[PDB]
Amino acid sequence: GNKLFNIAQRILDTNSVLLTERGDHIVWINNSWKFNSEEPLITKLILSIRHQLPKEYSSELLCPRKRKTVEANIRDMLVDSVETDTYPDKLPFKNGVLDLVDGMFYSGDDAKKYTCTVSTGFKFDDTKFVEDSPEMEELMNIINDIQPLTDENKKNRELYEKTLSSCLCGATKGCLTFFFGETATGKSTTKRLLKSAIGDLFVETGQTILTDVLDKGPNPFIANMHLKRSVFCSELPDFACSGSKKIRSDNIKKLTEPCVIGRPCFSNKINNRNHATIIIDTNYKPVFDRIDNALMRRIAVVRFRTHFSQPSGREAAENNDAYDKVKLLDEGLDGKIQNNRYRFAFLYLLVKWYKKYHIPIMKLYPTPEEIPDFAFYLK
Amino acid sequence: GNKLFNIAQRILDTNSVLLTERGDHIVWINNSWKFNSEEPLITKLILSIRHQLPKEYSSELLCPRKRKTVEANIRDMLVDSVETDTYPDKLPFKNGVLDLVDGMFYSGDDAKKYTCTVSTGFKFDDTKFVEDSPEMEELMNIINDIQPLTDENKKNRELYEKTLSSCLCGATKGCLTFFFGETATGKSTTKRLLKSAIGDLFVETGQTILFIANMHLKRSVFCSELPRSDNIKKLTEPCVNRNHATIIIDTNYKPLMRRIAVVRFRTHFSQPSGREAAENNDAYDKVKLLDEGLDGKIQNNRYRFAFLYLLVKWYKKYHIPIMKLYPTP
Amino acid sequence: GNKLFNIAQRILDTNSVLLTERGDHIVWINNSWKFNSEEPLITKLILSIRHQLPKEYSSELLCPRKRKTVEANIRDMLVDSVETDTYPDKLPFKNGVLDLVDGMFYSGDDAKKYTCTVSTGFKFDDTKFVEDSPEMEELMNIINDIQPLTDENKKNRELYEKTLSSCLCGATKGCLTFFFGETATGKSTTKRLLKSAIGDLFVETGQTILTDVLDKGPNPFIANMHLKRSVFCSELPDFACSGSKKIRSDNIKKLTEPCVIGRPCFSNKINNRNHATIIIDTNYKPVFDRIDNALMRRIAVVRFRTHFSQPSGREAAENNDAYDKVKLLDEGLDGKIQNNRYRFAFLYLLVKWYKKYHIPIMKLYPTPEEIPDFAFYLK
Amino acid sequence: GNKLFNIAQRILDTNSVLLTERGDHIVWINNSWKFNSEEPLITKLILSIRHQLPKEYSSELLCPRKRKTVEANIRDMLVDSVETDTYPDKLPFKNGVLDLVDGMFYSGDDAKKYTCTVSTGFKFDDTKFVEDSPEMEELMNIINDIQPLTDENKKNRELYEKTLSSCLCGATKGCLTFFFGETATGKSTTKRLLKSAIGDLFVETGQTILTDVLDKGPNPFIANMHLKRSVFCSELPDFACSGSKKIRSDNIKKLTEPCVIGRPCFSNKINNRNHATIIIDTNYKPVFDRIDNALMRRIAVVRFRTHFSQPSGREAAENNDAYDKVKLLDEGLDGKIQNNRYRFAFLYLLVKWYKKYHIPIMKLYPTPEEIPDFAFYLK
Amino acid sequence: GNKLFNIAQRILDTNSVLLTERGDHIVWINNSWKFNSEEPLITKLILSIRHQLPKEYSSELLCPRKRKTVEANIRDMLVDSVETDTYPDKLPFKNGVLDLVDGMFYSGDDAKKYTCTVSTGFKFDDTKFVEDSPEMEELMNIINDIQPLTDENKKNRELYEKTLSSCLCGATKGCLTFFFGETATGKSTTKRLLKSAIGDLFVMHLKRSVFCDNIKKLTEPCVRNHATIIIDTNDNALMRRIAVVRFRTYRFAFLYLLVKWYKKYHIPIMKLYP
Ligand SMILES: Nc1ncnc2c1ncn2[C@@H]1O[C@H](COP(=O)(O)OP(=O)(O)OP(=O)(O)O)[C@@H](O)[C@H]1O
Ligand SMILES: Nc1ncnc2c1ncn2[C@@H]1O[C@H](COP(=O)(O)OP(=O)(O)OP(=O)(O)O)[C@@H](O)[C@H]1O
Ligand SMILES: Nc1ncnc2c1ncn2[C@@H]1O[C@H](COP(=O)(O)OP(=O)(O)OP(=O)(O)O)[C@@H](O)[C@H]1O
Ligand SMILES: Nc1ncnc2c1ncn2[C@@H]1O[C@H](COP(=O)(O)OP(=O)(O)OP(=O)(O)O)[C@@H](O)[C@H]1O
Ligand SMILES: Nc1ncnc2c1ncn2[C@@H]1O[C@H](COP(=O)(O)OP(=O)(O)O)[C@@H](O)[C@H]1O
Ligand SMILES: [Mg+2]
Ligand SMILES: [Mg+2]
Ligand SMILES: [Mg+2]
Ligand SMILES: [Mg+2]
Repeated sequence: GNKLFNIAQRILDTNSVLLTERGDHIVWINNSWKFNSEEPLITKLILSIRHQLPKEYSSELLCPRKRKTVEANIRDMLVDSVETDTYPDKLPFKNGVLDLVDGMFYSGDDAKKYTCTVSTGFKFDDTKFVEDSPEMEELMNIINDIQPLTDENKKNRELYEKTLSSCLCGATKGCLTFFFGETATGKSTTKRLLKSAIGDLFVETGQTILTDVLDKGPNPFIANMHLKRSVFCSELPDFACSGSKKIRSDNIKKLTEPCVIGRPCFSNKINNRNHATIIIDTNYKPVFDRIDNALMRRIAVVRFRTHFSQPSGREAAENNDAYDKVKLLDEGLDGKIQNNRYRFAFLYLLVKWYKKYHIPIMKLYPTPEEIPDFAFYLK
Repeated sequence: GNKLFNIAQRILDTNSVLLTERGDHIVWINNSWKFNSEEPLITKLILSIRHQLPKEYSSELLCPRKRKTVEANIRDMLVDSVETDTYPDKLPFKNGVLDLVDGMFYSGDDAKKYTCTVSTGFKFDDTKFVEDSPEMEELMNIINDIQPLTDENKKNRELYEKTLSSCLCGATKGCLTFFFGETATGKSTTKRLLKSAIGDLFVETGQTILFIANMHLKRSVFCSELPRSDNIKKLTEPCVNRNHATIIIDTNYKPLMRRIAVVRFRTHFSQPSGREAAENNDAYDKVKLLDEGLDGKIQNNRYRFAFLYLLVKWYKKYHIPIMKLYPTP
Repeated sequence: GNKLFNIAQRILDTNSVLLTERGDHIVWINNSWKFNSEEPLITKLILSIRHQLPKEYSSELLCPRKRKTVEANIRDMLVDSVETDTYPDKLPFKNGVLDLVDGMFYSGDDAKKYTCTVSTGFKFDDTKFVEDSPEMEELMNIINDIQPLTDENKKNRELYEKTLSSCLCGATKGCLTFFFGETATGKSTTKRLLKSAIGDLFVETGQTILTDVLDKGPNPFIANMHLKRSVFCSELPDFACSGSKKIRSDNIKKLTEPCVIGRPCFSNKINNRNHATIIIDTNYKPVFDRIDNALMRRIAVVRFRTHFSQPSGREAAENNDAYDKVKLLDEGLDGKIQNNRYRFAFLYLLVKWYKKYHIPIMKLYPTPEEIPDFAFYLK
Repeated sequence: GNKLFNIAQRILDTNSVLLTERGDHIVWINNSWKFNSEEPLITKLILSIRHQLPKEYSSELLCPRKRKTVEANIRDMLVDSVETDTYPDKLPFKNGVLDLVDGMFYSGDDAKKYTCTVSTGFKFDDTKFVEDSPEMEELMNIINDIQPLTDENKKNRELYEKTLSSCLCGATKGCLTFFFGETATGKSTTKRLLKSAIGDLFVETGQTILTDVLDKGPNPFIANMHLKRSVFCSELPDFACSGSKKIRSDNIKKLTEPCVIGRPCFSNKINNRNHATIIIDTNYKPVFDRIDNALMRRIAVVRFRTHFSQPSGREAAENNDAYDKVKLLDEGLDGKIQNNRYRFAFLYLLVKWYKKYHIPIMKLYPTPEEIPDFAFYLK
Repeated sequence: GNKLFNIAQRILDTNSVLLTERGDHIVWINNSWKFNSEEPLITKLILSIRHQLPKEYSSELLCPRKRKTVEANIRDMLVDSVETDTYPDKLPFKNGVLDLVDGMFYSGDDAKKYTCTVSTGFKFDDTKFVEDSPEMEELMNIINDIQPLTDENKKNRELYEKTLSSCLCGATKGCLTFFFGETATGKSTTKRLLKSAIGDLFVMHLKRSVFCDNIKKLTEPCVRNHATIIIDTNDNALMRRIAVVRFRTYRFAFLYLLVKWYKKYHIPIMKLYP
């Protein structure tokens, strides 16, 4: 009858192409559900699936004139929407999906059932997600240095591990984490390690969403933070000075609900999924316009204490009261972070921490017995 | 005469395509009227209706270059506009239409008569719209926990009843409902339950209104995070876009007098650690242990059809003769 | 079986075309990776590679109707992304790549391995990169006039050399360098020499990035400093006047991060790589909103002392305390800089300085004692 | 092998089409490098060069469909970018290039070497560029009435000559000139004479470039003054009033740098070559925010003294100290300026002045002693 | 020659498509001059006029690729613009034009002559514009209740009648009218009755009634301003533009009485006293 239509029928039989409720056409090639709303990746798939059809159905796909007709057919046989990103406890890599509860790796058809559109962005090398390795040893030493495992720093350490490991599951976190710490303490190093670990599922935005009207006009910062598991926020200046705007109370509640509102540029989708762990890398005590019970149950704070300095300024940091330990700075560490030498080691550590506090359920608990004004509000 | 034109005339004979006064062409496929003013959904229909024309008129529709000629023809015959969404006592699902006065579910050609261009977005599973089911029991318990049926809170429960059941009719209401209450009282829980129930007929906007292009033919609009009297009057009018939705405001403090209704939340949910800190507070009348796993089984839509049946029974209790909302000064 | 497809397969074999994570299709023509998001530069490569295939596959390549079919076929085979600009110690010219650790010049296939998308913009002439030449002698005299090799000007000269030579490596710099100095001193001369030396890998922006929230709406100034290796910021108004806004302290923290957030116009990429050395051509001592140890470890200051003047006002400059030496102005010097007379000589000087302080590892230290308020804050 | 490709190769052999670093395909037709970055002017070339190819390659180019194939090919052989507007002592007319150092006119191939993208906009009539003509006599009378050749008005006349003549050279001038003078004195007359003389290479902007932040958002006033050789700025209001903001000094400092920073509408290029002589048609004494040494060496001023008035108000002008000689208003003069009666006469006068002060090296010197506050800052 | 050219010539012969000075291509289908410079409606007319041409010229209009050719020919054949809404005393209904000088109703080609772009929004039922109707009795009673016909309220009711009748003709009014009155009096009811009466042409270009230096910027021919401006509230150059009526205490019938009121004081000319 029509060969260019039977080809589309066969391609639709394998369920490689799907249409989501957002209007996009997610496509499954190279063991990853991919989407991009300026280029029809479907015409890629037609070529990639070419070596799966009968011989006479494959020699006709080597022509862009006959590979946009089949795309036109396929685009008119996708009438029903399919919901995506349902399973929260999955980590999607550019070549499969890893199950967190048991630490096994899926590939091919086994990874297709869990429709995870957003991926980490890098392949999952099997012979690096190991327990014993020199990189793992030095990473563990570095993490011990950043957060010492002492008795009075045990609750803080466990909260640090909980917050870091929470940036792996796609559930809607109900709390925001503050990263208060003084100069040269380890906040940015932890951020870079996390970014090299989880990859594409990690975005850092500005402080506009923290304190501004996140409703007027286009705001791509909210638009990019859709299905992103980890969100970081720098730009936390002191609010004790004149002219500095306080952190808006309603923004915290707006960022903690399971479907945030925000329109990108040249579009009208104002619904964005909220899988993000929102971490606010600050340097001073933050303040809010008003304090109420609607905020003391949404703030979690972890304190970084150990400091890294050169020997010249070593003696100037020993007497500081906000400082609990002065370690030696490593000038070459930041070089071997962007080189991704501690990528899979940190991934293994994060998975081990995840299957230690979030196995039954996931929930981040607030802890306001760490903010002075919140302490005043708590009698 | 002309095959590609007889095909278009036959497709227009079935009345599967109609032109709305808003300038958008509505499409009838999979037992639901859909529209999208950014794509020629019409070219979808011309393929689906392929199994309704004779064999010689069907093999010619497997060709995208020949499925835009007939689409152009169809677009050039739709001159007379036809009104849409005129029945207010109907609820459209992705696979049919449910009547509210009777509770009977219409599907197929019977669903085509009511031109409902909007829909909830999910298929109406038949063996879930039942009265007795464990999910219904636990949902009913949750609703009682949020709003107990005490002698003092009977009028408040009745007003909450009317307001929630009002999120089913396609007419224009004339009153704005507030959700004043303290923290951990169930406002967001009620919003999420209603999202699981009614689905797509649901939008939440910012505080600027107190965006507008999205509140067209929707049946429920909300605005949370409340930290203009003329806007209340501008919203309760039947042309803002058809204002067929009810407006609910999720606030925490105390925020024309004949257009505002307020329903209060008294129950407080807390962990055992902070239980004692809420017993002595006057803002709550009862404190119950917080359910950590309840939020998880909402996005799963475990209590979707249970709340839908509750809403239908709830509607056929106050709005059967007419629909109207009375302000509480 | 298909000539238009075999041509694309052969082109893909040579790895002349690659796809970057930024959605860009970089192209290898004339010993340089070129890219233009507004022009399918691929069709240039598709033509220029025409003298590499068999004769039957070459005469078919002289047709624009069959040269967009090959680019259509190629655009559906680039499914994976390739990371670009990873090697930090390389300098890309429009006809090759120069290795900094040895001074060797690489071209052809040896230049293809280091994927350096951004290049200087000019060819590398071999018979100019020499130590003995009149241009080199007069440039050395010029530089010794700008920064004399005295004993009190020894540390400043070394810091000046380090800062100037750092604008060759693609690493990230965590230190901002100011160019404080009085009028007619030679800041703009150094800027122009640097621009003539490195070419495209050099931009100058406004002072908004220093004192403004670079998040609100589009900000092309942040958007253009992507993979640039040197960024100058002139227009430093005196902040002692009323209504002048002080330098935003957190912008300094942002500019030293490995990746910055800023959106361009008519696009939606908020991730900009930061290879830039930020130099602030100022005329007065800068002030900030707040001073903290998180700022004093990011700032280094060089001093320009020698003054250039006409003989009419020479006596009025001898008694000034802001100049340690008065030299005779050269009217024609500003002419033979835009003529690129001192281009390869300054490039040789920069390379010679680079293989003197940045060979083991690159790092720019701060000099907090050179600022009055900073000097107050240590004690 | 392919006629449509050999035609493009032959066209590229004559170097009639070039690719600029700004992304524009400059075209060489009618002895003028023309470009327009909204319509591909190349096609005009493809037709105009039609009478230079063999006959078999000529009658074919009469079809618009063919000329899109040749243009599509030519767009694909231009990889090497070219620099433009390098020679400063050349004046480009719509039909050639005039050499300023000899007063000799070039047209044709010898005019192609100096790649000058911007032209005056009118043909150069050879039989008007003469010493003796009635128009020359009346223009000389007009100019001697505007600036009399007295002994006390000799330096001012020379500075007026130098400032006017500097609007012919393509180098970057480093000084700002004012046209201070009272009412009905001859400032707009000089502006209109200059506009009729140099034509396109002359723009007039507002005071935004002088007293405003030319960095926030789009600002076309800085995008039009790219490669323009003269920029007039009238409407300098009295700053003695309330709310009137002073002239920004850093604006002056940026207006005299080789490339100025400013973005246009619907584009992203920020750098524009500053070949402009900046003249401010002021009416009152200007004041700035802060006064320093960096502002002394960028400010020059000429004073207009002769007053033109009707005989009715002639008596009221004799006793005024702001005027040194009262002439009679010529009502018909303004009419015979927009008719370009004194176009080539003033062009010859400007060239004669150019070969009197700018032959060895072109430089604009300041006059800081002609302003009261500046004189106060002077010692 | 060309069939596709003679078709365009015939279509322009009937004067169905016209070009306006605003850059629009008004088109004539369903007995209404409907225009929209966002949707090229012209193609529809090429099909609509399809059953008016010879069959040889009509059987080639069943092709979209040969109906953008006729549209192209027509589009570059309309060189001279036309002006619209030149007859103030007309009322455009979706099925014709109602003359206001006498009250006769027109439809079709004779309705095509009046180039009115903005219609009332509803069709004109022929067997409702009658004097005797129970709904007309009810509306008359409602009007009497709102504005009693007393002697002390005769000037007030006369000015009320004139102000209401002004919102029927398309000329340029030059007097603002006030509705100063207390709550629960019937001003909003009057507005609703007026909106049901005249429909689309009551809401600000080509509109005939508006509800609410400005008093001068709202009383000049071009802002075109065809609307009587009335504000629903609770220098010598200013007194000559303000008229006040005080409030103290059924669509086609309302149109009928409006027409009768109009043909009582504005038959020679229209002008509203302050
Ligand atoms: N375990 C470690 N051992 C040695 N050096 C370390 C270790 N962890 C981090 N460092 C180094 O110590 C320095 C700490 O800088 P870091 O970016 O963590 O500070 P910060 O808290 O972000 O500072 P700022 O307040 O200025 O933002 C870096 O150079 C980092 O590479
Ligand atoms: N019937 C119930 N029984 C037990 N727990 C419940 C019940 N209803 C709700 N909860 C729990 O109580 C929690 C309180 O959150 P809730 O949705 O009431 O917040 P909210 O009113 O929006 O808060 P805020 O005022 O701080 O913005 C819910 O998240 C849910 O887990
Ligand atoms: N070594 C040198 N020998 C002679 N002349 C020099 C030398 N170095 C610079 N000059 C000249 O001295 C002047 C220095 O001014 P320059 O243009 O470099 O700006 P600057 O000193 O930063 O000015 P300002 O601070 O006032 O903006 C220029 O005219 C330059 O040509
Ligand atoms: N040499 C001359 N002889 C006679 N009349 C002249 C001569 N030069 C100029 N004029 C005339 O004198 C008048 C002066 O007008 P002009 O444009 O010079 O004023 P202006 O300085 O721009 O004005 P203002 O400062 O009042 O705004 C004009 O009518 C001009 O034509
Ligand atoms: N004369 C009347 N006839 C019928 N209904 C009336 C009359 N006067 C007032 N009403 C009723 O009063 C209600 C409110 O009147 P309203 O329009 O608010 O008065 P006002 O114009 O002073 O605001 C209306 O719904 C209307 O039905
Ligand atoms: Mg940091
Ligand atoms: Mg809430
Ligand atoms: Mg300078
Ligand atoms: Mg003037």
